[PDB]
Amino acid sequence: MTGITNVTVLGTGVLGSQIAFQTAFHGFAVTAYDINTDALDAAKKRFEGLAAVYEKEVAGAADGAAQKALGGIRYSDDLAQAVKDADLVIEAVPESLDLKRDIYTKLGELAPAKTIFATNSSTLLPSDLVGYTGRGDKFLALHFANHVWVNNTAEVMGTTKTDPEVYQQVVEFASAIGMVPIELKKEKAGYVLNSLLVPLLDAAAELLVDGIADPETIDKTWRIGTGAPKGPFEIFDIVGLTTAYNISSVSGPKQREFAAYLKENYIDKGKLGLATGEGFYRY
Amino acid sequence: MTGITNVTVLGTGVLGSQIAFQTAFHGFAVTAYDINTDALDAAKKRFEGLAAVYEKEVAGAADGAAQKALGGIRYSDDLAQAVKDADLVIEAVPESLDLKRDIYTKLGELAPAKTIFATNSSTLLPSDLVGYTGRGDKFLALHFANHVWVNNTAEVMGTTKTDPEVYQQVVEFASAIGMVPIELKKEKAGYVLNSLLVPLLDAAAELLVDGIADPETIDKTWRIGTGAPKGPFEIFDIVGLTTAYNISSVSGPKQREFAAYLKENYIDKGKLGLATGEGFYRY
Ligand SMILES: NC(=O)c1ccc[n+]([C@@H]2O[C@H](COP(=O)([O-])OP(=O)(O)OC[C@H]3O[C@@H](n4cnc5c(N)ncnc54)[C@H](O)[C@@H]3O)[C@@H](O)[C@H]2O)c1
Ligand SMILES: NC(=O)c1ccc[n+]([C@@H]2O[C@H](COP(=O)([O-])OP(=O)(O)OC[C@H]3O[C@@H](n4cnc5c(N)ncnc54)[C@H](O)[C@@H]3O)[C@@H](O)[C@H]2O)c1
Repeated sequence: MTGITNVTVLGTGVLGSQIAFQTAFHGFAVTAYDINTDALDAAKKRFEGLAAVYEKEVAGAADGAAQKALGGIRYSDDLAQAVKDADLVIEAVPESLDLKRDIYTKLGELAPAKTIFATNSSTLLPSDLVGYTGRGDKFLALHFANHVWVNNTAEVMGTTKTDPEVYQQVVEFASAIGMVPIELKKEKAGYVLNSLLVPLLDAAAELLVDGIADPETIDKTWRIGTGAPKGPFEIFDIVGLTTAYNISSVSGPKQREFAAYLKENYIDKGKLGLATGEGFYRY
Repeated sequence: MTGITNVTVLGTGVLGSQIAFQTAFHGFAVTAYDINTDALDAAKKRFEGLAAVYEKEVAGAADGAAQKALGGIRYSDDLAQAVKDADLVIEAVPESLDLKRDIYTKLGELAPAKTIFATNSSTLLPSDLVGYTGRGDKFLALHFANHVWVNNTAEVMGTTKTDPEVYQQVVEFASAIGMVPIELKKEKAGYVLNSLLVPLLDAAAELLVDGIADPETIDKTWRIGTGAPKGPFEIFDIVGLTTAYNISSVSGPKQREFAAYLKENYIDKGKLGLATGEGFYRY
């Protein structure tokens, strides 16, 4: 047949760069798109960093293989040229409705008929975007996790409009780039992982904010009770407290009470979690 | 000082027997109370079984130590005699409000002033029972997990009335019988562990019932995403599907929809989980 060969990634931020690099590392012809030459310069820095991480952390990356993947990546700040022969476009632009709306409007026009579109969006449903694409049969979500080389799940989630054959092609692509395809059958805000994790972290937050128990007690209870390696608060530190704060602040009232607790006790003290070396725990 | 030495366990069922045995194994003077001689005969069978499990599974139980703990246990079907010199009474009678109400009414009268009372209740708050005890300062919850020798958490949870010194004595007792004391500061339905686990299992159930993803997909997502050894549905099988059914049937509407799903697809087919060798998974 034909299969996916040319992949364009829109956006070269934290996830955009990991997606493009993982994809290049697995032999696909990757184009990295971003808005201007300065953004593309930064993208190149991220790729060089990722090549270094892979050579130390990823099977098969040693002895120049990651550096070769680095060298094969194409850079473009011209959307029309970036997607001109694209089999797959993975959209990883900022989590902005209007910004994504603008992109898919243009993308739908500029991209050849064959091109499959996939959003990496965490908070926007593909149904919120499918309209702006102009090709609902070729639109779906392909959702990655930060540090794709280790957290290698790829959540595949389409709309009722998505073409079954497109879906399966994206599933095969995901396996081809070393991911574990997590196949959703219907749209769900938060996909699978976030749908499972948020309720756990919310329950932990509630226990803390209502003064039922301290973080350490809550965590050891979870590790002993389920055999899990890390408790909810260790997980908060990994997620990053700034991130947890933002998410909780736009959630229910109990979670908003947690946000204030984070803001007062951690964020305002510079204790942001694993990143700064200290959050609920000191590292 | 004095400390806890004489412990009476009320009820010799699944948890009553494990509590009494773990306590006897750690050198305390244990009396096992139950309603009649036939119940006490069954209790003795459970203890003999537990001694066997310990000798294979528990450090220090080999070479007759567990058999010696077995031999030291006293049996009583006379409540007054059973608690006559009790320092601690652990209540593990059926999860029946009126049945527990009846017990604490009598217990409060028959037990010497020194006696601390602790309920192992999963669904009834100590505040729902504290009134019937007559000694609110000496009443609190000490909540164990099935298979106490491996899941060795002991959740300690009192009322506003509970005496701080009693609480700490129960904490020390818990450590003395080889448990990890999980100290709650305020009453909370479900203590810590259940408070964390139910929301996770509910979210998994919702994903299943609404047809978002299958059990296997949901489980691998959790294991990969959090590094957990077992996913929600593996956990359901361990909990037991009959149990999950009962709990879900008296929960919210989404959970009740899950109960029906369990009833139709698993319970009615004899697939009850780990116990029967097959639930969501085949073992
Ligand atoms: N950050 C995460 O952990 C995470 C997890 C899962 C999914 N995602 C999703 O990925 C996307 C965000 O990516 P990120 O946060 O990893 O990187 P980022 O948000 O830090 O970077 C955004 C990229 O898009 C570029 N960009 C900015 N404006 C643009 C525009 N107008 N047109 C095209 N590109 C533009 C930015 O310059 C940058 O290259 C969102 O859909 C987000 O929901 C992020
Ligand atoms: N089963 C669990 O996994 C679990 C977990 C945590 C806490 N608990 C709690 O422990 C108690 C239930 O114990 P279990 O389910 O492990 O054993 P069980 O319920 O199978 O056995 C109940 C024991 O109480 C006895 N009993 C019956 N009527 C009595 C009465 N009228 N007066 C005194 N004793 C009576 C029964 O004969 C038996 O000895 C409840 O408080 C329950 O919430 C159970």
